[PDB]
Amino acid sequence: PDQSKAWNRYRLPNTLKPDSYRVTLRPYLTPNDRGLYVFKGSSTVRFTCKEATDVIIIHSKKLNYTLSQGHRVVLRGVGGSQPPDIDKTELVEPTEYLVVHLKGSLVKDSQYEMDSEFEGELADDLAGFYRSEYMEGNVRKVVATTQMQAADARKSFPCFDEPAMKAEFNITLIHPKDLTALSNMLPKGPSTPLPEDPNWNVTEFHTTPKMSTYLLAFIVSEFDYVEKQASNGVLIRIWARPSAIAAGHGDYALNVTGPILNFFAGHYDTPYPLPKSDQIGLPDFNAGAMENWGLVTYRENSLLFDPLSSSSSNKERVVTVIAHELAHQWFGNLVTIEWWNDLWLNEGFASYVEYLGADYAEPTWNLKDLMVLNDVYRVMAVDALASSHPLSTPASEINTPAQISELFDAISYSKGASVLRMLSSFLSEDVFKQGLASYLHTFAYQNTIYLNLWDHLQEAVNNRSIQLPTTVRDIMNRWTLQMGFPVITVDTSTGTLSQEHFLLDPDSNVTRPSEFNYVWIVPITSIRDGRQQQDYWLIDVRAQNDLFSTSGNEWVLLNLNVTGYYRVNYDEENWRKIQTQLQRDHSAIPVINRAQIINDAFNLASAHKVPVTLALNNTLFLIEERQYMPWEAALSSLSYFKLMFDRSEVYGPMKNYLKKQVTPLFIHFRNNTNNWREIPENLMDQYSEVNAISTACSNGVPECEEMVSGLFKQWMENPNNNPIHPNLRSTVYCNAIAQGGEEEWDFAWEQFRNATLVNEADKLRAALACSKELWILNRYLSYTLNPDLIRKQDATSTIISITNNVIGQGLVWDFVQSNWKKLFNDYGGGSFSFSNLIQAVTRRFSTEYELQQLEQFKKDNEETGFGSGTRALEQALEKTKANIKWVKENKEVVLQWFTENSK
Amino acid sequence: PDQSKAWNRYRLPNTLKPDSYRVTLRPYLTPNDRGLYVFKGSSTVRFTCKEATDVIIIHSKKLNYTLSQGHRVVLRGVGGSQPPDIDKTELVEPTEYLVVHLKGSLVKDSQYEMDSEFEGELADDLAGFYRSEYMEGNVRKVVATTQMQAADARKSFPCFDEPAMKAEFNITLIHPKDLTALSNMLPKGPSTPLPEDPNWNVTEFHTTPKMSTYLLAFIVSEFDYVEKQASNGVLIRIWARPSAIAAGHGDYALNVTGPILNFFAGHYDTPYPLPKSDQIGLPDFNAGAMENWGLVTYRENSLLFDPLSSSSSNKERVVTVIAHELAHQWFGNLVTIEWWNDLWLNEGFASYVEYLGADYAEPTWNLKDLMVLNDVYRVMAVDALASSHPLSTPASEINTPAQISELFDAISYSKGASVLRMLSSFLSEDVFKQGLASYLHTFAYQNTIYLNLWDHLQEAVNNRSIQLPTTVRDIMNRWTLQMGFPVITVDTSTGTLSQEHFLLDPDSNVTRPSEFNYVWIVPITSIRDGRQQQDYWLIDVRAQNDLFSTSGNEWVLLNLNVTGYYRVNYDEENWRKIQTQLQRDHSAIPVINRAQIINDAFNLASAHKVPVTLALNNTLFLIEERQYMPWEAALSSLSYFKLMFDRSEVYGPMKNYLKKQVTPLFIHFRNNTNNWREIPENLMDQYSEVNAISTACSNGVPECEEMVSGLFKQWMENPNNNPIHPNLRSTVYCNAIAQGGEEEWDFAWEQFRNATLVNEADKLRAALACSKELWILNRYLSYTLNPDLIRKQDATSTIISITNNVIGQGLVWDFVQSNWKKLFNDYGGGSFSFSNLIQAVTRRFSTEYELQQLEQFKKDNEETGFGSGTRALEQALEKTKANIKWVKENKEVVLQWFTENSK
Ligand SMILES: *[C@@H]1O[C@H](CO)[C@@H](O[C@@H]2O[C@H](CO)[C@@H](O[C@@H]3O[C@H](CO)[C@@H](O)[C@H](O)[C@@H]3O)[C@H](O)[C@H]2NC(C)=O)[C@H](O)[C@H]1NC(C)=O
Ligand SMILES: *[C@@H]1O[C@H](CO)[C@@H](O[C@@H]2O[C@H](CO)[C@@H](O[C@@H]3O[C@H](CO)[C@@H](O)[C@H](O)[C@@H]3O)[C@H](O)[C@H]2NC(C)=O)[C@H](O)[C@H]1NC(C)=O
Ligand SMILES: CC(C)C[C@H](NC(=O)[C@@H](O)[C@H](N)Cc1ccccc1)C(=O)O
Ligand SMILES: CC(C)C[C@H](NC(=O)[C@@H](O)[C@H](N)Cc1ccccc1)C(=O)O
Ligand SMILES: *[C@@H]1O[C@H](CO)[C@@H](O)[C@H](O)[C@H]1NC(C)=O
Ligand SMILES: *[C@@H]1O[C@H](CO)[C@@H](O)[C@H](O)[C@H]1NC(C)=O
Ligand SMILES: *[C@@H]1O[C@H](CO)[C@@H](O)[C@H](O)[C@H]1NC(C)=O
Ligand SMILES: *[C@@H]1O[C@H](CO)[C@@H](O)[C@H](O)[C@H]1NC(C)=O
Ligand SMILES: *[C@@H]1O[C@H](CO)[C@@H](O)[C@H](O)[C@H]1NC(C)=O
Ligand SMILES: *[C@@H]1O[C@H](CO)[C@@H](O)[C@H](O)[C@H]1NC(C)=O
Ligand SMILES: *[C@@H]1O[C@H](CO)[C@@H](O)[C@H](O)[C@H]1NC(C)=O
Ligand SMILES: *[C@@H]1O[C@H](CO)[C@@H](O)[C@H](O)[C@H]1NC(C)=O
Ligand SMILES: [Zn+2]
Ligand SMILES: [Zn+2]
Repeated sequence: PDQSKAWNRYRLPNTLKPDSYRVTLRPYLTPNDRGLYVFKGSSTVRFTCKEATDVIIIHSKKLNYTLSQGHRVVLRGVGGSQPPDIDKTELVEPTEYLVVHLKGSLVKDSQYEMDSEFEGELADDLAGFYRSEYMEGNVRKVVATTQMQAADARKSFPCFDEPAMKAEFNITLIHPKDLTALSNMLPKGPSTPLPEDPNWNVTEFHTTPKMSTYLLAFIVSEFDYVEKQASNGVLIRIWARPSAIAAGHGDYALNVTGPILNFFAGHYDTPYPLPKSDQIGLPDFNAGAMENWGLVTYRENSLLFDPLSSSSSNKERVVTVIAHELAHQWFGNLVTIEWWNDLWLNEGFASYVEYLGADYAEPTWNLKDLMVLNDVYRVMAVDALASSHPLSTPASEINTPAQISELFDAISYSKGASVLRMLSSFLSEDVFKQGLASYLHTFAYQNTIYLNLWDHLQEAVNNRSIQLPTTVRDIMNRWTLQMGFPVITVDTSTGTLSQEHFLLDPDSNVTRPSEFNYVWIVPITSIRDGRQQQDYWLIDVRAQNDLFSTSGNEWVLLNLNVTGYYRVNYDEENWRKIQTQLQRDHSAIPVINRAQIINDAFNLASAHKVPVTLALNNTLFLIEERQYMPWEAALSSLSYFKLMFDRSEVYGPMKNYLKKQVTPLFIHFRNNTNNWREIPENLMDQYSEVNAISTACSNGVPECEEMVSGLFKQWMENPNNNPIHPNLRSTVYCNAIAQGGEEEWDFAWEQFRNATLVNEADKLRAALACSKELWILNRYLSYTLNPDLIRKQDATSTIISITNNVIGQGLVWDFVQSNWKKLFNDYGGGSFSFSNLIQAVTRRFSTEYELQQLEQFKKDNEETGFGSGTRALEQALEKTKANIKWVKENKEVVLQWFTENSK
Repeated sequence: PDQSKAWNRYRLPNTLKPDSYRVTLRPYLTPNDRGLYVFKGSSTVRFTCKEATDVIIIHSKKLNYTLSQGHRVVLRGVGGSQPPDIDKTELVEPTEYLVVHLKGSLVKDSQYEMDSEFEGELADDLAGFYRSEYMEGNVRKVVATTQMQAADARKSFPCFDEPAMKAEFNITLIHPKDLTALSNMLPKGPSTPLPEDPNWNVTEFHTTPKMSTYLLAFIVSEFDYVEKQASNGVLIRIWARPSAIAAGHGDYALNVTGPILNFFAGHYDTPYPLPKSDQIGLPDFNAGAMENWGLVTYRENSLLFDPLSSSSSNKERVVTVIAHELAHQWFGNLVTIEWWNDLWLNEGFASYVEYLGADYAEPTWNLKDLMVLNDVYRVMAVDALASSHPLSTPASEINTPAQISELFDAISYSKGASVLRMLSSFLSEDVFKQGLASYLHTFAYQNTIYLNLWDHLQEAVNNRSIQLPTTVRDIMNRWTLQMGFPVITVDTSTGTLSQEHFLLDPDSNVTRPSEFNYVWIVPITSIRDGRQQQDYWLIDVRAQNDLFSTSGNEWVLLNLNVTGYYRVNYDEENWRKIQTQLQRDHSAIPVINRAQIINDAFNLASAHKVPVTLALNNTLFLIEERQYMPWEAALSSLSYFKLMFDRSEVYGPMKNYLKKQVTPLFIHFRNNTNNWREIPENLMDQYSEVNAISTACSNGVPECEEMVSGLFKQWMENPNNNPIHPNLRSTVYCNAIAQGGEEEWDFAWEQFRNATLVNEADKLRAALACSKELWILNRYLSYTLNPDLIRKQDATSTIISITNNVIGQGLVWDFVQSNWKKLFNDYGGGSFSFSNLIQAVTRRFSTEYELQQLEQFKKDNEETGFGSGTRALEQALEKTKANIKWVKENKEVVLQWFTENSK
């Protein structure tokens, strides 16, 4: 399309800026004659002309307009302005605009109003204003609900749909008189009967604060709720299907929501300004949750909790997701990104601050620690590629909804959180939260870029007379504007340190230039024989300091508790001292640093910076490790080995090794739990237990295989009296299905179809993918695609579980190659992303044959395009090339190591 | 290359014709300095010039010449002829010629001699003069041995290497004095010491009869033998490695060989003319056996037999292969094909006549009957394709060694045998063998084409005043010169019959024209309610006769005992009467016709001539069938269903159905064998038992799974006291490995590596491919390629066993696509063929995705070419296209049928 025309460009003009809107929406929750569920609406937007223009460009997606006064819209003056007549309108589909061509130009610094009347489908597509469905007995319940993030508000009413186009919104919902209407604000006065039809109520809501379009929510349902006024006076309600509320499954959410909201208000010295915060769980929802201001939406598995059937991991998911959503009330809603390229200002903050909130609510769980695994190490895998991207991408590169959706990724979330964790560490949280309070106060009801944050943190540093090697901006720009992270290499003979950009493939091509030269300013903490030393700042590529020199028996480790976003290598002598320490008394090294030593060495090995046997040697001590984290870090790093080797001669010896390493831990838990009758008191110990069972069974410990098959058989014999503790269900179900046959599978499928608890359905859905029978996986694949059997929101998640199974690899890859066009249409756009699927189906690739298929897949589908999976495909090509070389270099030494160390 | 030059054309000129040869060969059975095993030789060929020519074109492959008198060869006169001087010689590699360019022309009807001195590698390539190796303790034994068929005599000495170039051969072998030299004939006088080195003996053999080059054999070994003069005065010796002979493992061969030789000499009224017939078993051999005149070579599994460890199936293999080889002494050696396009004159005859000989030796086994399964139904699968070929291909189409090798296929062997079985049936064997005696007498020491056979059968018909609807030639040309076979469709309402060319795909393109219009002259036998009717000849496309009309309860079946090479369809009413008969008393229908009803209906269903449920309904009675053959025919037809469905939702219900159908038979055998302590007396009942066990275990009968895993465990606990009867070992080993894990696999691999019995090694080698673990199949694939672990002769056989496993499908197909060039070099030419591998890896293909891979595989390797697998690839493309359509048309009805009938 002609790029010279503004209506063919993806960013809105700067010529017009909205002030406020009124919107009336009326969903029809029964099908029409055509069998369509529809909504009808109207809107008036009041806006200011900032520069003279003869066109109104406004977003509109899948809306049909009712003609009024001869055109798609009516344009009126405000405060005496006299707008031109409308010539014609057009709908421009690629850029998603309604374009109003005028017979003259609007006047600079004048206001106007535009009125529209429209209709859209209330589709089951989880996007915009859409329908969710559930059964209560044999009665079909239909719910009208919304998901605007990022660019779907325009699919519900015409609007200037970019996050810096903030406005007040005056919402009216027209709905069946028996159903409750909900929105961001509370109702304004009473609901009144619709004049034309008293079977409907008209419910107007109070005006919203100035806010972004992507945060609006409109819901019509017959949900029930529980409620409690929080200690800061805000009303909290937890809303869900009536049976869930009556069963008490909203009670845990009610226990934690208000207290976390009040905690954040205190911690950041910034009140929550709205009269209420509703939490609502939807049967059909395409994310964990969404932070709509005043009406936070959740999938059921992230909000509801059944103390008798949900696991401790499920409970942890509920409190952390609630905390993340509530964090956004400050970081996202009150203060909002200027544009999506800086998404981490919303998502990095919510991902970090969620742990502070969850830790407040559950102080005995020690959750803050899990950031090392869930954030730092999660994102370092992709951030070690040449095809990663900076935390803050240049704004001019992010234009289309696909490019926007793509940024909701491990960089924006987990690297955002890691960099904030690092910053808080070197500033102290007291100084950090002081700068944040200032940031929030200054930019309340406005939009920010990354520089605005640094300015306010600088203000706090300057007030506290904190001395840093340079300004906050210059330290943090290194971590924000260029991709990747450094490996810091220590020579303990001389006390020298040096840094370089860590790349998993040495022979990979960094094409994105950095004005920072891939050199960082790095805060370095360290310990010497377990005692913390003075902090150090590495400002250059290399330095020397006696802090890093050792003699005699001494060892040093850098990055205490992995507060910093960097990996560490040492000379081989220091590594040997570390390995000696792990054999002598592993408890002398902080638990997070035991995870670090394992995870760093495996990644260093991939990068050819240490021999692979060094990384494998670092797992030897695990035979007597009882802590969750070091085991989890090892299993996560060895996941790569499984992906590379589970179709090869190396796999037997690998499984033999893991069997040996985990057996004493499995036996410890068997004894300590009084033969699986009890679960450990401590949360991390509960997680350690689950990992010991999972690892024991996956790798062939016979006592584990007997245990899980026995428990599952006992359940089959007593379907309504499940004997398996909730914590153990995922792993018992998966391993019992893997060990069993068609009869176990069919039992679990019927339990899934009949499930009344979402946490229970989820565990079964994953377990069913554990079948070793190809014909069963093929049949299951066909079910994942049938929305009457597996909810559309769960289709790609289940397909990923199938491809993770070694027997499902060929099946799913061939399926994806053969069906890309149709798949892309159904689960690749709108509220959906195919990024996770591309990543999962390709991560085993380690052969030229598979690389050629992947290259051909790219070529064959270049025209369809890959939308929000574009970068995942580039990353898959890079990783596959690295994998071919790594397998060639490592397969013999790894086979020999596992063989020689598993006996 | 320039096609105008005779040395660039594949067929020899007709200008020169050999009379006799002397050849001296000296193998060196220890490596030289270069590490090469070599042979050195000399030859003189005496030949007649038939038309004046200035070039001698003679075959030569991988031979290096020692210059003599200034050139590669010396040309001398005979009987006063005066040959021109040699200008120069060249070796032309594609056509495999030594080309001797002369300074003038040879004279028509004059004789000449050409002398050569040469050297070749005694390679481990199983072709020409090659080396075989075995260990006796820690001593490496090296054997020089030969395989000339079809076009490798030229790889041992220069010769006019085409089968109609018959000559006498005077062989001398120079060999270590301690080793025995063997050839076609007996030694001529004593062995004498080599003058230059008395550590070697020189052994000259008597002149051969006039014979073809592909039948020559030269062997040097320290084998031992057992011997017996046969009743026709011919000396028989069975030669093998000393340990096998001492163990008595040559004894069964000695029991059967002479008696079968004498039987054939009597039956065909034609003496075997040579003084001896040696049978020799080689450790390295690329076929079942080879019929060299006077020195028949065998792989060990086809000649040796251990009564304490070989199965009844193994014993049947030995007698039938010996019988096949001995049949060739008449059909192939005494009388020889003019050219390879008429190969069935050798191979069709040996494949049919083998049963007559084996039945003579083992009259209680009823083997002749197995022709229906092993010949008729084996070949009808490929002969129903548009890409099949006639029994007698036009001679001008068969030129290269690849094209020749390709003809050693189910058409030349099994269709050849089926057509001869049909001919014998309509003539009577008395009249058949009378015409054959005449054929053999007339063409002894000469070469024939298919017309020569008809002429001699006609002579017998005319002598006996047999009346046929036309001449033997005109009846049999229909079965010989066009591909395929008819389906005869009966309308029992009206007594009408009609025929059409049977094509598995209706939408497949027959491109090879037939001067016979794909119309046959068909001898039709029939039964009515079990009573045989008068015979009928269908000479036209349609006819009417009251023989084929029924009324009331009567049924008719055509093709009693399937003597004729045709399929039969009926109107649905007659089919229903047949199905009623099978429910009432299945024994009222001859056993071979129970197999026919099943096999025909399944093939008819594929061809869209009956509904698939009709073919499935024909298997219902199997629940009370105890006979081997109908079960085997059903399992063979349902193999297709397994290939189409074992990666689909249909597979569960299919296995459930087979489980139901086989359980009573399995329980019958469990009881009748006194819990597997005994085996049945009757051979077919022994085979029925094995099939019941195999089918029960494959489809999940729990008593079977427990039985096999129990027996295998008992063996592991007592390795030197195997508790599994030899008949049961293949199926017990495979199913125990499938049910087990790494420990069962490793035990069987060590048993394989340590095997001293070839029959035992073979069963283990197949069983190891039954692992359900992808990593284990991948590791095993790597072993198949290592000649130190699996003998080169067994590499592709083992790869085929892996691809037959559903879990091995993707593995092997991806391997074949990725490694075609190297694979083609190693196992695709010379004595090797890749035809079986192409057929096996592609037979599951039923998707557009797989078709596209196959088409791309063809394109990608068009330049490498596909040699003797060319037609198998064309057939795979045709079948894959048919399979995609068949699965689409049948998957729902088949799923429903198996589901509704398995309960
Ligand atoms: C959404 O609802 C809000 C709140 O009711 C509306 O804001 C109100 O708008 C009216 C009319 O513009 C304001 O009164 C006027 O103020 C202007 C100054 O701009 C003055 O010149 C006029 O004489 C008149 O008094 C009123 O103050 C304002 N209320 C608040 C609390 O801001 C808003 O107009 C609605 N937007 C739409 C598109 O319906
Ligand atoms: C292979 O060995 C055979 C058998 O020893 C050789 O056949 C013999 O060849 C000689 C010499 O040609 C024959 O004698 C001659 O016969 C011709 C008639 O063609 C006559 O004109 C001469 O006066 C002379 O007597 C001899 O009959 C023949 N023996 C037999 C049994 O056929 C043959 O030559 C050898 N071939 C080679 C290439 O060494
Ligand atoms: C627990 C949280 C991860 C839940 C919630 N998640 C999200 O907002 C993302 O998953 C987004 N739903 C991802 C996305 C954006 C645009 C188009 C398609 C998909 C959030 O608050 O960030
Ligand atoms: C029991 C018999 C099948 C044994 C024996 N078989 C054969 O001769 C064939 O298998 C041939 N060995 C096939 C062949 C021919 C040319 C090049 C490569 C392979 C035979 O006598 O026909
Ligand atoms: C919008 O109009 C299109 C084109 O006529 C029609 O197909 C579609 O159903 C309409 N949408 C609704 C919700 O009525
Ligand atoms: C919520 O808190 C109440 C009161 O402390 C407690 O009894 C209940 O167990 C809590 N619910 C959950 C799910 O922890
Ligand atoms: C810094 O101190 C000034 C002067 O007291 C105060 O007004 C401001 O709020 C402080 N800023 C921060 C970020 O603490
Ligand atoms: C791993 O440990 C083994 C055994 O102690 C040792 O021989 C080897 O050197 C270690 N690997 C490295 C890279 O240090
Ligand atoms: C034949 O000559 C070629 C070319 O010199 C040589 O490489 C090969 O080894 C020779 N073959 C034998 C058996 O000596
Ligand atoms: C060969 O025949 C002898 C004598 O009849 C018999 O004892 C022996 O069992 C036979 N060998 C085999 C393997 O059948
Ligand atoms: C046919 O009969 C003639 C005359 O007796 C006889 O010479 C010839 O051998 C016979 N041919 C056949 C094929 O039986
Ligand atoms: C197969 O048998 C079923 C059940 O008797 C019958 O309903 C069906 O018609 C049969 N199929 C055919 C093709 O006759
Ligand atoms: Zn978020
Ligand atoms: Zn043969």
